[PDB]
Amino acid sequence: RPKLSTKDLALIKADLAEFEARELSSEKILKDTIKEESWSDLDFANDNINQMIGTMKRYQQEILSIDAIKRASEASADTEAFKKIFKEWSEFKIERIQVTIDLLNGKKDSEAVFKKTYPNQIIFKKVRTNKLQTALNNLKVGYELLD
Repeated sequence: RPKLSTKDLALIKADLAEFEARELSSEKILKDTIKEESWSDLDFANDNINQMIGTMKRYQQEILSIDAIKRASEASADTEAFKKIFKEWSEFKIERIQVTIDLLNGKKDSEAVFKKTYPNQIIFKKVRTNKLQTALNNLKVGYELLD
């Protein structure tokens, strides 16, 4: 009978926090690079952003690969629904950083894909994050999303 153990809840909560912190660092590097600060040329941006994408992807996969996350469809309603929404939330947040660094390298393929895949980016952001909060809440993980 697959259930989210206490350890699993702890790992989720720890991982979310680290994942949002990486989101926050990408943001600073991205702003400094758009603004063209002297320390922040495009090699600097690419080296650091690439690191943060991979770190972000690890947290995402650590979470996605908790046994009751993998077998979410045979677990409580609240658990399944957490899986689905954190997958869409985490994906968008990562791809959005990928696109922005792409753009700063004058690549446009991923923005085109991005707009096609997220037709309504603001409603999509507001919405996936609102339902992530509520799914967390329901799973009794006292984590307040930075947004």
